[PDB]
Amino acid sequence: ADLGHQTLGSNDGWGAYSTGTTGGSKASSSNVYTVSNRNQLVSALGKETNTTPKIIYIKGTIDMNVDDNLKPLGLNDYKDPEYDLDKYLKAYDPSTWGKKEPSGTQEEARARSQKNQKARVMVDIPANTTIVGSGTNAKVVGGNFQIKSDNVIIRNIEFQDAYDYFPQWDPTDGSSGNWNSQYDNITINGGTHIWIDHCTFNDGSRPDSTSPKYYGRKYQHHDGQTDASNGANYITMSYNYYHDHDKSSIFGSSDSKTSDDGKLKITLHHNRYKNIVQAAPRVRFGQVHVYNNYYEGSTSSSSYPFSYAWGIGKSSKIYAQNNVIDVPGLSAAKTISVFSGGTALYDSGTLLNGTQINASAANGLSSSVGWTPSLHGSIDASANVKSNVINQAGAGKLN
Ligand SMILES: O=C(O)[C@H]1O[C@H](O[C@@H]2[C@H](O)[C@@H](O)[C@@H](O[C@@H]3[C@H](O)[C@@H](O)[C@@H](O)O[C@@H]3C(=O)O)O[C@@H]2C(=O)O)[C@H](O)[C@@H](O)[C@H]1O
Ligand SMILES: [Ca+2]
Ligand SMILES: [Ca+2]
Ligand SMILES: [Ca+2]
Repeated sequence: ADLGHQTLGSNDGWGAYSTGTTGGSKASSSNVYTVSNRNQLVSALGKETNTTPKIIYIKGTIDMNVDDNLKPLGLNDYKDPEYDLDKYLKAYDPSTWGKKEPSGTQEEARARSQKNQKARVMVDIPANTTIVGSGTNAKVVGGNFQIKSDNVIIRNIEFQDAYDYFPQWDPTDGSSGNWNSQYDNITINGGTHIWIDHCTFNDGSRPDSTSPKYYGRKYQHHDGQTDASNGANYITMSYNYYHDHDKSSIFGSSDSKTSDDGKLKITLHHNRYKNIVQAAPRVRFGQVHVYNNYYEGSTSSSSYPFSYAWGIGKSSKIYAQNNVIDVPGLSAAKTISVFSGGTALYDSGTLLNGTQINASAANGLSSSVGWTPSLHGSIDASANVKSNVINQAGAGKLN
């Protein structure tokens, strides 16, 4: 079968659980689309009621920041009449505003502006849908696919630059504050039975090295690459190439969201993370199988410096096997970041700079996460992960 009609293998990660992930493989003839612009993509997807099995082939580049006539849209097109970046910056400067939450005219105008862009860039994927790239050059630019539904396959697409014209300032996000933006390449918001395979995720033409710092903090226009939230469950992400991006994959969006416990069952395998800063993945609560992934970067990089690979967040249950991390000078301990509530990590065969390490022991974590994955394909020897992943991960490696 071609990529449009292929289903997730019956053993291929958490996505294969129960009813499995078949996406739109069973689509009848009038439910197979080929789309080459935003108008065509939106028409094909339809609304949440569009639950028939459907296949969507993406041909070439789909820019999501466009109007109904496909004319490109920018900051000034989206901007609320009351919003002004200079006045936003002056309103909320820590020096005069302090550390209280931005409120009042400029923040309300920014929030309205942000909703104006969201209306164009964010698109919901309905149940029983396969979206695949035709050829080696299928691209989604500026777009945020949201999956709240069940049974969705996304393959062979390069997602670039999910860009927010209206980052919000948070003075109490960390000790010196942070700017936060809204758009991921893919947001799994309570979505279930999902396969993301052979995709590429990057910051396109506008990497973070092109944004200034305001209040000493990067004016961050991006958010996640593949995020999973609000009871998202039964997901396989395989052979994807994540590169040149800050916060990659946050699974579980809140320590308060205790309903995520027993959910966020996600398998990550054969993914490449090159020049990714953090959250690869960052996990709260979930039983996440992480195997045969390759991580490569530099702590001294001026564009996207490596901070950590795995985020051991509150009640996380990461099961890691034969992953390979190549970050010069990095200690075994610093491969991961442990957050409050995170006490356990299973990792075997972890290679750091060619040397076998124990990331869990190096961080005083428990070695048991209370589960062992039964749904997985063949496990590569760590010795072969770098070659296999570089050669195979990402869009355009199949077509
Ligand atoms: O699903 C989301 O995108 C999620 O994003 C925010 O949260 C994440 C993370 O869950 C938060 O803990 C927070 O991260 C911390 C710092 O802000 C960040 O600079 C870095 O140091 O990591 C910290 C951490 O891992 O805890 O912010 C994250 C982010 O900016 O994406 C939203 O707060 C959350 O509501 C949700 O949208
Ligand atoms: Ca943040
Ligand atoms: Ca975020
Ligand atoms: Ca997000």
